[PDB]
Amino acid sequence: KAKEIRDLTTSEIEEQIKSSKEELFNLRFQLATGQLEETARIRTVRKTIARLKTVAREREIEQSKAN
RNA sequence: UUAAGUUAUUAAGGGCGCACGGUGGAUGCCUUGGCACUAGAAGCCGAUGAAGGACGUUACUAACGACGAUAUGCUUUGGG
Repeated sequence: KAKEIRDLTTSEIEEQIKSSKEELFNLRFQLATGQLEETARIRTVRKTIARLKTVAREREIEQSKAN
């Protein structure tokens, strides 16, 4: 997904982080009430959030060198 | 039959020999860990926050290892 992410503009990435965090919140609420049954999604969403943050930090590092 | 005489039999328990069990962890065989050295690098980090820690992180989580709210891991260049 790292190559797909690099196509997004910097404002799309923020919106995507904001949606993945909400999606992860809902899964943790479902797990606690005992009705989830698909526990493999929690790790997937966490890894996507980590990738988005990595690509976002890359651009901010890179532009400061050019500036 | 009566006298006189001699010598037998018991094992409550014990002793010795033998057979068969239990307890215990010596002996033999073994090695995951150690000990003494040789050759070649190197030796000491820190206010750009150290050495050493505390708390946390896995779907289910007590301890040790790994990691730090990007947490039982993220990106990239090579190998396979």
